[PDB]
Amino acid sequence: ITGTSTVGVGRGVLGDQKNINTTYSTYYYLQDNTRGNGIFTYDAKYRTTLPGSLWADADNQFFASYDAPAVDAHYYAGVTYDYYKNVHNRLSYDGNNAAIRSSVHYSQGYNNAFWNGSQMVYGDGDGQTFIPLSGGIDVVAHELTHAVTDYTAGLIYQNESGAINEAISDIFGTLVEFYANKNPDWEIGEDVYTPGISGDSLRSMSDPAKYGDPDHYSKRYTGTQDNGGVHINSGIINKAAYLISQGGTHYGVSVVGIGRDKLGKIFYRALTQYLTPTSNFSQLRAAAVQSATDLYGSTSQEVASVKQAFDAVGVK
Ligand SMILES: O=C(O)C[C@H](NC(=O)OCc1ccccc1)C(=O)O
Ligand SMILES: [Ca+2]
Ligand SMILES: [Ca+2]
Ligand SMILES: [Ca+2]
Ligand SMILES: [Ca+2]
Ligand SMILES: [Zn+2]
Repeated sequence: ITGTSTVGVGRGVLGDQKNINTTYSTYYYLQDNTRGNGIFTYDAKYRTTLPGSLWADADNQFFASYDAPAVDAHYYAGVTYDYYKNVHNRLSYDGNNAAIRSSVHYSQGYNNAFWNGSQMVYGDGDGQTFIPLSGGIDVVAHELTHAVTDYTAGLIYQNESGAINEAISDIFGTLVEFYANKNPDWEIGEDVYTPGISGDSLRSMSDPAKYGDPDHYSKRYTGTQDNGGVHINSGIINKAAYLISQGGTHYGVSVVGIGRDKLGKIFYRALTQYLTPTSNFSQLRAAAVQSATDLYGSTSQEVASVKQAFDAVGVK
């Protein structure tokens, strides 16, 4: 809508207070005019019709329990936007400042979040497996990164291409979490997963096997579940990314870590320049190697660590 840009205040899913960019026109709306063509957050009102209604509030204060997932969806979409802009010189997911839209309160007891081709969507969870999923910064960035991938490499959502797609979303979700510096880690979804269990998460990048996911190519899932294991075989690539950044010795192969900024630059370049819709793990290795070469030179430590990391997870 047309209106006046202002700043509201509210509480997120985890009870933290934060300011949010809003728009005033009779009501205060969750519409952030300060980033690209705008960031818009909607209420799906426990239904499955999308997007639902643009979030409207009477007093620009968002402290109701019902407000919390909208606050976080709105705020963390903003943070993710800032990450891609400030760190990668990318303007929104399409690179031309496309409007970012999110709906919360999707369905009832819905233990999921997704990117539907046009917008982000967050369930409230059932209160046992998940609390509202927009409460996790890595979750929000993971979803927005699907949009980025769709508009760039266009990796199809099956088999190894699909698993790369997932890993890219896990990689950048994590890098956004570190960028915001709010209890950052190499785990996925820990902030909103299983409120009755501390210390766990949906996935681990540092040790995927912790939650049943493969950390080596030899252990890859070859069946037909999960579109050929896109959420499973992503562990192989996640582990590789972790190793590139942090270093370590994995199945006897040692890797010198080059840090997360360089990890981000190498993978962002691979994603936006060399990956294709049907790229497999081997092609990803080649793309990451070419990216690191482009950025740091053929004989660099960066290139050598990329190679070591893929070697470590058995990807040639
Ligand atoms: O497969 C899909 O498209 C939906 C799936 N969604 C999903 O797993 O929701 C929970 C969650 C999301 C990100 C990080 C941790 C937990 C996905 O985005 O991969
Ligand atoms: Ca209010
Ligand atoms: Ca964390
Ligand atoms: Ca995390
Ligand atoms: Ca938990
Ligand atoms: Zn995903």
